Amino acid sequence: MSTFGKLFRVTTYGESHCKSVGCIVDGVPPGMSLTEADIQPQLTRRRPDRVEIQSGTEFGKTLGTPIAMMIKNRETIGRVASGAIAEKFLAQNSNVEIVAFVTQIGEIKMNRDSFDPEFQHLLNTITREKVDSMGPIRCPDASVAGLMVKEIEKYRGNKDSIGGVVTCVVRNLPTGLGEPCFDKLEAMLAHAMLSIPASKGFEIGSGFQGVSVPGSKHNDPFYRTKTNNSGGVQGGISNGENIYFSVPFKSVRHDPAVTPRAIPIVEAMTALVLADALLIQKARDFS
Amino acid sequence: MSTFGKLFRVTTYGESHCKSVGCIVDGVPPGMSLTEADIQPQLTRRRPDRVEIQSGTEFGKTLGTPIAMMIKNRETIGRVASGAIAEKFLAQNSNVEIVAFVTQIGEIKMNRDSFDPEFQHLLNTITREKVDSMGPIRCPDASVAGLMVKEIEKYRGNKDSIGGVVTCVVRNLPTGLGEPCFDKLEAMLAHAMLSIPASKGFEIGSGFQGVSVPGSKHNDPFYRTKTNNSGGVQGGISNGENIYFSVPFKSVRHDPAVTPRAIPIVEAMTALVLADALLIQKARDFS
Amino acid sequence: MSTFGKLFRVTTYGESHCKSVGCIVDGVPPGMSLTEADIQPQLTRRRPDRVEIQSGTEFGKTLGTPIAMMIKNRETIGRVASGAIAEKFLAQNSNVEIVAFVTQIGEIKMNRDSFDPEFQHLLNTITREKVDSMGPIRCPDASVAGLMVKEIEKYRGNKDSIGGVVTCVVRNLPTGLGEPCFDKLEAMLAHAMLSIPASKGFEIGSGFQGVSVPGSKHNDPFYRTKTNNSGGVQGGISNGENIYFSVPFKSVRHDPAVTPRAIPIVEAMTALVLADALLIQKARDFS
Amino acid sequence: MSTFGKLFRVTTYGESHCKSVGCIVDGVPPGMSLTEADIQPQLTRRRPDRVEIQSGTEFGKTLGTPIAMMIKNRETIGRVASGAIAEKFLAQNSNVEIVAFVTQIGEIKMNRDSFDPEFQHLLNTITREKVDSMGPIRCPDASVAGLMVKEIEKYRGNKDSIGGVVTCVVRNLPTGLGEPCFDKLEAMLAHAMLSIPASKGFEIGSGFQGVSVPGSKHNDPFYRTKTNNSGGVQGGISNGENIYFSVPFKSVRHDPAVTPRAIPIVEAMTALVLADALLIQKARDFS
Repeated sequence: MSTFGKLFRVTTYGESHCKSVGCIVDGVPPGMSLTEADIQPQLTRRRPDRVEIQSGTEFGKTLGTPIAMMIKNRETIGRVASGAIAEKFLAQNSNVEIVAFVTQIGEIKMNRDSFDPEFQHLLNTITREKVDSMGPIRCPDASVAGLMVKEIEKYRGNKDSIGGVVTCVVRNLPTGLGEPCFDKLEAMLAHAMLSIPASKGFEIGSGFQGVSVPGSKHNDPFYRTKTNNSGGVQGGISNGENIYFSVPFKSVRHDPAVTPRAIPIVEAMTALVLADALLIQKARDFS
Repeated sequence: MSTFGKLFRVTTYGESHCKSVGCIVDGVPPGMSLTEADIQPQLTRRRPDRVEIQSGTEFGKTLGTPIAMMIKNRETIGRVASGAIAEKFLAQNSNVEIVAFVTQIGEIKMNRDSFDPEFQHLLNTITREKVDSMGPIRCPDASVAGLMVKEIEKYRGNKDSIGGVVTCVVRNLPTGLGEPCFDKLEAMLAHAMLSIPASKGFEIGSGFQGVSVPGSKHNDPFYRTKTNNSGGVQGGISNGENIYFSVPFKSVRHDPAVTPRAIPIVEAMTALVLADALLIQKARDFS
Repeated sequence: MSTFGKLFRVTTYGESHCKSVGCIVDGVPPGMSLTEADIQPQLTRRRPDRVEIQSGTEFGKTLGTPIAMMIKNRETIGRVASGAIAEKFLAQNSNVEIVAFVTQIGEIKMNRDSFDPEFQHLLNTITREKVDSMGPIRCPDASVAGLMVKEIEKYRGNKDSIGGVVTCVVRNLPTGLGEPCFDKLEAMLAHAMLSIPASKGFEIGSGFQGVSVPGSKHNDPFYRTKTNNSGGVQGGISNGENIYFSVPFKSVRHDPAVTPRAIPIVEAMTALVLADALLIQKARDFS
Repeated sequence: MSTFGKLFRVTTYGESHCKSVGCIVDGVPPGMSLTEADIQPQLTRRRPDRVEIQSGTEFGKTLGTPIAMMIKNRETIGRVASGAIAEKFLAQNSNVEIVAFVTQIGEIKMNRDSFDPEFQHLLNTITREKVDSMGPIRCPDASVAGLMVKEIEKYRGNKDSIGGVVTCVVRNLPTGLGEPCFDKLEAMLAHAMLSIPASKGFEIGSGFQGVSVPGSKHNDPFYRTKTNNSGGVQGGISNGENIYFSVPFKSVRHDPAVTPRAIPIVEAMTALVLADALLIQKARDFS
């Protein structure tokens, strides 16, 4: 249905032609600074439309009760709005960084080979500000960014559309997140990503491409130190390495800016998943 | 944790070195024929080890209470065991057919282009019996099956391992299955598949490869009638077309038969997902 | 947290001093007539304050998507609002009748002995309209109603308050509702009732008072046909007899109209529980 | 269904005439000492029948994986077994004490008035060992215990049965447990207690009897310091005062030792609820 999460929960609402769209976020801890200004930046980024908090805060801080947010005039705004709260909760209680970006438009692919030190260096350093500095295409590889824009213009000229891939990295994630055997972190992430409109998949770490590479190269300490081929999970829980994953989107009514526009949704869904996982993990760290 | 499902539920248990492994299946309807013989075939297929029902049946039929199954001496047997029940429930109350098979070992790829009429014809006709007739490699494409076996033998010679992709088709699925906006059928499937040990991904329909193909070709009525490019879902619910999806597996302790051995787990997880979805859909078909 | 239900779900929001209060109702079937006028009657009854539907309907009918409702300026309105939807869903798909009423204020008790044919006759015939015809006290027993009003006035004179008991009957409930062993119908009802502010308990059927009566009298076919002593449940599922139960409320800031004002909340919570149970039961009636 | 709990979870199985009965307990923290000897005492107490741990431990300690327990030859053993784990988890991580006892058999009532200093003193001091020292009747009030035994013998002579009330106290509970607005601690407890076979109710603190007492006496600081009239909850969360509640049981096949035999089930259900609540509360204490 339209509730997501176990302890950090969002319930959404809203169709195209209705009075409002929004969500209710439940399980946010009391005492955290939160106003509309913490939420608008990511909502503005949905174009490479306002938001008022109805409840759950007082004098700029959260009460620990349900936080309803509404925007006047299905729709993914509630996801992005709720993810902005998750993101702040994670920034404070961890310095987690979540950055998504375009790695494919149509036939044009950024190299994102998990064994490639340059790709790894990009995962280590990329930031939202850098992603946005590229223009609306939001691909931080200048050897292909302009070819992607041209692909988009080829299809726009033909009154056609084409899909792409969004890749996301998460840094500074604590160890132990995820809940085997069925709610392993990668499974919670996949569930999240496949729910996004026009998503057709999910892969983590070495993914589909690493099927071509022998196990020895995935695991050996040198290949020149070993890369992050797991995408930050072992046995279904975070190992403190970077999480990275990719999601393909379909274009089709035509787009064809589906892919760059999907960055904040991917980021939001990631934050919701990681905020839930962090709460669940603190439940049993105590115990 | 180790419970999967909402209305058709399985809770599993078991490590490598413990007294037994098993599961409890909850939400099976009363009155269905079920004995150990309905469960053994798929468990035997885990090699290209017994099982006794502890509860939930009487005189060969289900009571509607929890069905505990145990096998003396984490482990995925409980998944396969519970999936055999799901599969029978779906066969009776639908004629659903679920068939998984190998489409990649290492560098060797079966063509599985969603726009290719031959691939579509294979999705329409493939059966378990045909999959198993190929040998342990379980790839029903003789142009590549023997090259896959040779890839496996190359890596076995090197005391190495290598991964692969399992592709799964579901036929005769009723319309309306899946629960938007967050428990869309493809999201329930992805969650299921990413929980399988050594899984690194999930894609449905046109997937990652269809990112290279314009929207016009995905959607036009002719390309020669339109193929199943969605993989059987629209707006997150089944449309009565074939469901098909693929999952990549890592090899690494080395294998390298991880991929063909994963077929029954993929089938089992698929059946659990579809049995749950079918129950949830009947809840509101009534209403 | 602030979500209630499994398949018929409500998530609520709202504190005393916030911009609005409301809820999101998820799992309502498509095609049912619903506008604000179906919701106002029960909300008006919270005094022995408006409501606008934000989403989930079109041209007076439900879409099957989340129905957000909001009232400008914790709070129990969202419960009552969502329960009005549940109630309509149950009236249509069953002719279920839910009627709550006051049976105790302070020291003044209406006789509600399960073995008493008059009490049983009242359970069989009582209606909301009859309950409200009594005045704000909402106790349909004139031998005690006026003594209850006088009790209230005694305590109001003393700038004090006092509690009471609300009793609720449900008629025409289909058989098979409830989900043993842990979500038995009486357990779902108890969970619901103990969540209401100022509730201190829950009892069904013969309850606390029937502890004094031997088993033979509970079960014998004559005592003059056997009464409904179970309160409509056997083995945790509805048996098609009347459901009846009682809830005590505390008075304390003072009231002392807590008890009569709680009638619509009790009715609403009952409807939410029974609408969920009915959906879950149809899930496996099919199967 | 037959799963109970959110983070501390038990799934049970077993009918009268099946191969075994048992449960799977999920969410127990790793590193805790646990063997069969921690579980047998409470199971023996089910008579005023063995148990083997199948999984989840190694070298006498918990692994953090699912703990399956089985007893060869519905049934409530799995509840009691799982509750023994919950109880140990709570004893270690809190010094919580849970003590249940008989307060009514048939017409014979122990005084349990919340305003009565003697009742309060008993809640403060009662222990299991003291409860069991009374004989199988398990009522620690000698002014009525022998009258209760005689009531039981009156009905046993008549080949009849009669019910009773079990009262339970919890001491040293940390503050903040429970999850408003719908999973308030008293609602989680009520849900738990109404699921026990033959349970017909639940009341906490002043309960049904305190409906007769004005609000001033419930709340005033002196009445001689104020008693615990809330039963240890305010706004649906624990306030660090003693929790106490009572549950009525029906006798009917006849018993009539249903009531004293129900003590360990009540204790077990209490422990499961409080272990879950404690985990959920630690989730957001962190945050």
